[PDB]
Amino acid sequence: SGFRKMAFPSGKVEGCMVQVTCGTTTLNGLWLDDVVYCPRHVICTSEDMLNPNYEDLLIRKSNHNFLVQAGNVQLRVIGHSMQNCVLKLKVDTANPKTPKYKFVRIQPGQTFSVLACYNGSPSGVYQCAMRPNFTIKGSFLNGSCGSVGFNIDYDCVSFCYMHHMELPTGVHAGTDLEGNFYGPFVDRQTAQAAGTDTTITVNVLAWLYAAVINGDRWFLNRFTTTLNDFNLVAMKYNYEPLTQDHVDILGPLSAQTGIAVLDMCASLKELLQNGMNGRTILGSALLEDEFTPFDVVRQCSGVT
Amino acid sequence: SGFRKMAFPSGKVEGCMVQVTCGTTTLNGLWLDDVVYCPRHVICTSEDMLNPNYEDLLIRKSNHNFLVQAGNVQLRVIGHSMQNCVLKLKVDTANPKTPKYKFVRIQPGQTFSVLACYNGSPSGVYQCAMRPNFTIKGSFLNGSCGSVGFNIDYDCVSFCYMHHMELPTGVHAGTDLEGNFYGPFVDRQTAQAAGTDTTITVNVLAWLYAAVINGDRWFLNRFTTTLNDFNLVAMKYNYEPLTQDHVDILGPLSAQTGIAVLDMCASLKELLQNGMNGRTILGSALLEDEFTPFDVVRQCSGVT
Ligand SMILES: COc1ccccc1OCCNC(=O)c1cc(=O)[nH]c2cc(F)ccc12
Ligand SMILES: COc1ccccc1OCCNC(=O)c1cc(=O)[nH]c2cc(F)ccc12
Repeated sequence: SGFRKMAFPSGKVEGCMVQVTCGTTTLNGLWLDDVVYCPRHVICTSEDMLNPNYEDLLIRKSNHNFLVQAGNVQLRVIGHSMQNCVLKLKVDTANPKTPKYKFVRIQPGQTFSVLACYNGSPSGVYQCAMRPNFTIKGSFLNGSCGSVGFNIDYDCVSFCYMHHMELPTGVHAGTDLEGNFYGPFVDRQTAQAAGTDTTITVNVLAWLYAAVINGDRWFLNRFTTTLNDFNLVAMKYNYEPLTQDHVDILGPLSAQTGIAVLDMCASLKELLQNGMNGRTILGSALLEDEFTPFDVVRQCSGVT
Repeated sequence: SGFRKMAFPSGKVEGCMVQVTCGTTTLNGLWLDDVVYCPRHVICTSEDMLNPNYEDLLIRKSNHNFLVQAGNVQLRVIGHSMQNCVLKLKVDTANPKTPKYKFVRIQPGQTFSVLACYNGSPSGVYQCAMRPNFTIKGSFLNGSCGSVGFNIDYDCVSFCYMHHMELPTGVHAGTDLEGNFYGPFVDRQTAQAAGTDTTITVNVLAWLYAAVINGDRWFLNRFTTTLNDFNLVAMKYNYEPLTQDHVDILGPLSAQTGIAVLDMCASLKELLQNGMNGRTILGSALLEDEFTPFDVVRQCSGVT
């Protein structure tokens, strides 16, 4: 029993973190096989970040300008290339600690663990969600760039995120491991609109199921609703519209608790309309949306 | 910017987790040097747990009865001993992955990361606090016993907790690494009163400083208070009394923000008396007490 914002064990990712320096800028890199991946803004200076011409800045750089250090050992750089907003530095040694891995592009609403790093050294690990507007509400300071987001299935690490920047609004933006930004963001020091965010409805419902499994059931009511009625409430409260695909993913949790998905929607509807009345659910005084149905089943079953 | 319930990177601890089986019971063990530490209830059967006579149960066991497996390799057990509520199984091989480590007994109110494990395999990592009543509000299922709590300073892992049980109330109890339980708990399947818990006042104030550092400042007011006045409010709301030692630990955060400790106490006083009025602080709709002043400075400075 109990429910926590649990991150994946970061061990397999820690063994991949390196420091990358180019000129005066130092950030984090990800060493997998004989390649080191890092944000391309490592080649910029303060005067450049306002509107950098990355093709031009990279042309002034040579392999010997990218200093890559894995703990205390120096890696020899034998190739460099820019793919989208990431740099790929080919090194002469394959990382002996490379786990089985995949590069995946996550969907908005999905979750992942972040291993915050500074100067190539892991500082901490936390779980978060990719917001519907493609931002992440992370915890990152100066030098955190290049820290990565990932999920772990059995022995395989799926890397889904690399950290690039903090928007003026204090929210975070980054890319997949092929250097494509999530959302409309560009790696430039400019005002960037993160559009309207919404609450991840399927995750809130999954968390309500987790609450019931753990004994918090005060919010369960005598009502039911329909997808149409519920979605009118979802619209009013800036919640993502619930689809039959979301109901289908909630199937196993509906089966485990015996609470029909639409009945749980009616509990959520009453909580949106009346609030919590000073009560809590799983130690929270608000509706939590950072746990997917998969996360709930994983935590409630003990998948290692 | 941003503030997250950040756990330490679990890598150094993952390399220590093993599976320990005795008879029909399997749980987790901690392999450090040539010793494996695990909860002594691994030697019990269902009929025993109601009131086990551990001295007697252990006498029926021999070294060859404790099956210890580190991933896929079997460890040879050459000695066994019970120290308080832990068993120490001496093995013939020192763990090659043993990090620099200490065994520490944490104080109530302090925090640590937990690496939840099942069958000797890490499933997830989360940060938590040792409650003032010596329980932890963890996330643990069947087979989680032997999972450990720890803090990391530089390259040194300080182990402070080993998981033993879930009380009928759904809260968690365990020992230090010398097998002494935190609190009045015994490793018996019986009703056990976890006394009155309180909110960790110094941690709430530390979290209010973290909020100010990150831009959430709506709760700052034109008032001040005294330790005496504040403690009358703390008493009424089941908060730990604030002492000059707590004020002293908040010194650096008071210096960084320029907000006097007693002025922050007056903000906390108004929040206790008026509530949040439907607002949030650092994404929370309640007063968070799982971040120490040390945690706040660490996260806000980037200590790796
Ligand atoms: C506006 O800056 C950039 C824009 C596009 C691309 C790159 C940009 O910065 C590169 C450096 N960034 C960091 O090291 C950084 C990341 C972060 O998430 N939080 C921070 C908090 C701080 F107080 C200071 C810095 C950071
Ligand atoms: C009452 O049990 C004991 C009492 C004293 C000592 C040991 C006791 O149990 C030993 C086994 N315990 C677990 O594996 C366990 C731990 C936990 O934190 N959550 C759980 C949730 C479950 F649904 C089932 C089991 C657990």
